[PDB]
Amino acid sequence: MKEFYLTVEQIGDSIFERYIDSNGRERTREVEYKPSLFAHCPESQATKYFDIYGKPCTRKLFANMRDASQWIKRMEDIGLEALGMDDFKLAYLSDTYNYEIKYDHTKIRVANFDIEVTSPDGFPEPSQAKHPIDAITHYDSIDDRFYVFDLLNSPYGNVEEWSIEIAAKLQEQGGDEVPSEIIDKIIYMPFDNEKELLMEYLNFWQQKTPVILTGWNVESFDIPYVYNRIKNIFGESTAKRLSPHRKTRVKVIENMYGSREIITLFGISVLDYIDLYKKFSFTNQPSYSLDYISEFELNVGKLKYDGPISKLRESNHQRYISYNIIDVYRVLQIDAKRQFINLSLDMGYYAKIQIQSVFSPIKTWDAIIFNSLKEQNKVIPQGRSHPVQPYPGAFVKEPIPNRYKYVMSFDLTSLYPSIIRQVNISPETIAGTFKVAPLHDYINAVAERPSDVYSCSPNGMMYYKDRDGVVPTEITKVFNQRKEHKGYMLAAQRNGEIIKEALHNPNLSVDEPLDVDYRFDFSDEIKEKIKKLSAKSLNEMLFRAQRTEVAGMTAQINRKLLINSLYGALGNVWFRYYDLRNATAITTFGQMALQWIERKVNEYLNEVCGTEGEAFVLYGDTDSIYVSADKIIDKVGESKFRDTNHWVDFLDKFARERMEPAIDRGFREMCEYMNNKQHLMFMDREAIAGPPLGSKGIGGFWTGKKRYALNVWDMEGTRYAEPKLKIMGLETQKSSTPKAVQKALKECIRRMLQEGEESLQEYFKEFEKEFRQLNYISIASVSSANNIAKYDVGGFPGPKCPFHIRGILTYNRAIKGNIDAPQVVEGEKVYVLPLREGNPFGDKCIAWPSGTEITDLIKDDVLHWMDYTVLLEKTFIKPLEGFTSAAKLDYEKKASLFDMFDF
Ligand SMILES: Nc1nc2c(ncn2[C@@H]2O[C@H](COP(=O)(O)O)[C@@H](O)[C@H]2O)c(=O)[nH]1
Repeated sequence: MKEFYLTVEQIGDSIFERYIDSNGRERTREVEYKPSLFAHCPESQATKYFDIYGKPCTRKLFANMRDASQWIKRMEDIGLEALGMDDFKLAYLSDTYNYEIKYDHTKIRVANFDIEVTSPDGFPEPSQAKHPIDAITHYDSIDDRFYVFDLLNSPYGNVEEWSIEIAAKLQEQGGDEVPSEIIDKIIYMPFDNEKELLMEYLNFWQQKTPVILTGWNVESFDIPYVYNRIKNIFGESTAKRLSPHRKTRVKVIENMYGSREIITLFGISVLDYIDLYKKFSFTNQPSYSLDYISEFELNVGKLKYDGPISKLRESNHQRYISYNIIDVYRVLQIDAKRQFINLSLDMGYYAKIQIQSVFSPIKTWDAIIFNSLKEQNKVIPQGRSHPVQPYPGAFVKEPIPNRYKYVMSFDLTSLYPSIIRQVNISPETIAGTFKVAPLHDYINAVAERPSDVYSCSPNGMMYYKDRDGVVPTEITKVFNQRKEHKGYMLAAQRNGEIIKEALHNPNLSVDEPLDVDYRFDFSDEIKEKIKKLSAKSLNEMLFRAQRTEVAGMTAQINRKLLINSLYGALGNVWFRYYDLRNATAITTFGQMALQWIERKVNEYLNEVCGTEGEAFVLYGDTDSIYVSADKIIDKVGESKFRDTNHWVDFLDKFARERMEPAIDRGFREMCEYMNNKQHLMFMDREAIAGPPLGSKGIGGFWTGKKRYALNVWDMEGTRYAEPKLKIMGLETQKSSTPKAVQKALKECIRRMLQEGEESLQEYFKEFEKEFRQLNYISIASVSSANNIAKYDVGGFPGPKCPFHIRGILTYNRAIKGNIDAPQVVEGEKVYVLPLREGNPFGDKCIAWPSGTEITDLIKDDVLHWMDYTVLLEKTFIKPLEGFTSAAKLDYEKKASLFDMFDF
């Protein structure tokens, strides 16, 4: 096995790298890199090494690493361009792993942890670590074990040990429900005092120094804390030991925040899972609380409990510890069905960057490219700083607030990267410039066609249609690769079927599984020798096909990500290959392509229906368009259908048959008009929506930009049993709306889209009546005290006070007769409730810690003085009104003269 690295780091004039050797052993190296740089030489040179612009370069070998840093500084000062990879780590890696990679993973020490601390006020400061760490869970990927560090004695109450068996019991058995398979994994360890707890943990670390490091919110909390705490009581001199190279760097951040430090641990690759998820989930979420995610992601949730989180140890150490183990597991479980860490491995291993650098598109891509060129003796530019310049972005049509029964949408595949490829946009393919007319004129083909030999953008640009641009040819490769791997992933799957089937008519003695590539399909030759196999040789044979199917796809996905992040790096100033023009070129082209096809579509359609100027294109956003089908349907009469579904196929066919070919054919025009290099602008149908047929429902309706809801039957061809609801921007998600109301509005909406006014009305009446009898929490509002709590503290209020913060002060004011039981409110997430007129608390609203009940000393008073109507209105009716207005509907039946009569 050809080795591979784990981590790299530059300290002084040397590279420090933990890597696995030939026979899988974690070793440490200190190499004094002799980095080489470049400078432009006069034409009359015997050289290879030419930049992306052709100009010749000569190599400059440095001997000593900081010499090169000096050198660079120098050239710049003079005015001379200094070329090459200014980042040496990356230089090293290419230079040392000059081959495709092949990494293991079972040989990579991913440590996953979560620490816990107790505090009167729910949150301690990672910055100063005043409070003792009381619990630490550390799952080790290599050992596949959970190490638990438990603090028996604390000034916040000493406690009893913990029971593995009680942890095992069911909910009703006063048990914690920790899953069996995990139970014999746990390695509990209790401790008297903190000094020992830490001490030991420290030793555990140096003994099993981690490579990747995860957790949930580990980076912003867990890590900074562990770090400081130890520093505080044992001195930084020793805290540094967390670095396998004992080098460390603190760094402060800001915002409303201010002193939010982050410690970079030299030697290890922190990869907070909250980010890891944020970036690759492909699913936009409203909150990132570990509960909510593990709930949607895995259905289960978080260990439920009584009382505030600052009490749980003091009030139920058994569960306190149990919950830690649960948490760490959650993540483990998520990474299993999502493979995020692995993916990270793959990605970084491809590009040859520090793993964490995965988070940065800039670093990632810069590397790739550098490598590509590197093997063709070309030289990369040099990072030039540029000013931030507010260029145009995606196009979003302003919709007409109304109801739209039948609707269907289409998607531009990949867009930005496709555009790049179509126009052949590159820093070194820039041909010229041209007199540019108002964009509007271009999307109408009114403006006169620019260059007769250049690929252009509507902003005035023109690029050569000859030389293949560094960037487009680069993307292309990746885009080819995904096609390649998606291919494999699919082969080992349908090949996986072949094995699963021949296992029912198993065994024909004692044999050997075979040397077969699993990436491609089988061949009758091997399809036969297979029937002849045993349940021992097969099965094992299956594992191999099952594992290559996982690999192939984990690689395929990798590509998908690259492609998406690319525009984001071009649009970024630190990008070595940045250029505002290229940037504005892309975005404006997109901007046009859309409204151009918008025109084309309306054009085509109202001609096919024999109508005039009717605009079907209802809305558009970035890469998608939403057409109105209302007309088409009425044309062939609603009654001519005998089945909700029956229509869907019709629209579907119409799309793929009439529409799509028209679209592409009308898109070709544009390609010639701008006279680009290839066609690449493809759009395919995707959603199809409308009310159930017979149902007096409305299908969909829009409130405004990015604010709409639709009843969907078909999506990208795959049909639905029950209609699904694509809700967008309409606050059924906004974490601020009461959990009760969120389900309530969702229903109203469904009742609108599928049933119609009549249905909606009766519901409104129901939840309205029952509203009063519900649990307060579910109907309370939620916001976060952005700690601007300071900004006011006149002990009392003081103008410009947001309603939010208004209630907080009135809480703390009345909290005065504390008893310690009232959990102090500290700069983070709250509840808030109305409060009728003349209430004895003063002010006219209260708020308290999220996820906590309210201290009985006042709780009942509060409830008594709740302003239900005010509540109802601001939280439920107002957002509701918004919807009804747009859809021309009424949620309250007005006077029918037939009232007063008894039918
Ligand atoms: N081709 C190329 N090599 C670079 C660049 N910056 C640094 N290098 C160094 O050039 C040397 C290798 O060239 P090769 O061995 O492939 O002919 C290595 O020391 C490599 O790290 C760059 O922009 N292009």
